[PDB]
Amino acid sequence: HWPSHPVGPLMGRIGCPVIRDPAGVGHRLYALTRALKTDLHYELDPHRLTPESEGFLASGVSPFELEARVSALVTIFGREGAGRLLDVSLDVLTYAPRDLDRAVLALREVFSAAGDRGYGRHSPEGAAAAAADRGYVTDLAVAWPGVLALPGRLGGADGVARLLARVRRAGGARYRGAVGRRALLSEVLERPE
RNA sequence: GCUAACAGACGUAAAUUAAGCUGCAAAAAGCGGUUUUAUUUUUGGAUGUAUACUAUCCGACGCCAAACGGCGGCAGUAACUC
Ligand SMILES: [Mg+2]
Repeated sequence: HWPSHPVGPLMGRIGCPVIRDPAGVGHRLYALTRALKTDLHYELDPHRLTPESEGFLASGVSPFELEARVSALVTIFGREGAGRLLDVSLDVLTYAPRDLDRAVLALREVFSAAGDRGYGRHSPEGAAAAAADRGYVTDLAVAWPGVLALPGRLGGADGVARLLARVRRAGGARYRGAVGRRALLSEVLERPE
């Protein structure tokens, strides 16, 4: 069902085709490659896939669901940002579009660089601040795919983890520069778990 | 005219974070005050709002004080009596 790169390099990364191989892995891989080819030039070779990519390949996801997922991923993030995000860690495709929308909106609320913890600068320069907030959240997602797993802790504990990082030295603007340069949120999320 | 009226529970409603503006003496940090926001918790009417809700009366429709509730006597006047 996949005359292409051999299964030997792919059986060591994906243990999903042991059970639901026939229509499942081949059609989902073909539809995902076509769904990213119809996007802005994404190849999606299967070698980069990690064993945590049981999602988007498990028996029960339709190819139409993958088509909606990639369309929602290039709708929630800009396709230049979505292409930069998908260059590293394709595990973002595992999330459902509604849950990914919820996590991105919660990240935009807590990490709002425009104003307060509330979504500052509601939509001339308010739209400019809102676009900067979308850029900041997509840059954090490019830097770390694990920030999309915030609702495992809570939608309201993103601020709690951010202050657990915040209490050491100074205020928010220094920390938006600091957290974008180093992954300080991973220890805070592990401390919350 | 809305946290409505009306009907009930009655000795009185507040709990946990977050952001902002801050302030005190001070060798590189602690505790606060105030405004806004988030989660709860905040009985029906009502997740309603004067074309809506409640109360009272008449009980469709058709034709000519809509609050309790009625709406007098005396003794005579019209070419035969009355
Ligand atoms: Mg009236």
